Amino acid sequence: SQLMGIITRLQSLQETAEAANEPMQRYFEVNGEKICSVKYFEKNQTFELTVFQKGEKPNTYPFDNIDMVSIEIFELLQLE
Amino acid sequence: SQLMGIITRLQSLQETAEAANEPMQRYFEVNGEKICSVKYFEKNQTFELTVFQKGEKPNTYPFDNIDMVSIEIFELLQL
Repeated sequence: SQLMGIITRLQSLQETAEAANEPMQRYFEVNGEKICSVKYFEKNQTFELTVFQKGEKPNTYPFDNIDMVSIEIFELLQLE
Repeated sequence: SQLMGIITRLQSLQETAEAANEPMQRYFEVNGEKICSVKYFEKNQTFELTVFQKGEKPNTYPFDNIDMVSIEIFELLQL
């Protein structure tokens, strides 16, 4: 399912960030368009979600739980 | 599992490719030795696998499916 796929990607995202010992990020797009990007800071075990809006400065939201950031991303992609 | 790791690396290979509208590449190894290499073509939707053979030109093989190539890579590493 889509949700399964988002969680996997976020797990490998943190996994890759811990090894590189530096923040890492990726985008989630729907139909070729960037809807949001997530950055993992191993300065804890938190995710920072950035939500794009045309002509507007993007908004960021912190999350310390992978399941909760995944849900937010999912609902965000659902509204397309 | 080892296979899952190959899949997710390729998933991001493909995805970061469509983050700047340009191809992307990656190596897969066993004990520091490069076994094969992969490149993805966004404006194409294909994965190109390059397999290495000492003292010879490498063979490239196209794939339009991430699962197909992930499998091909896994079996190459298993050897």
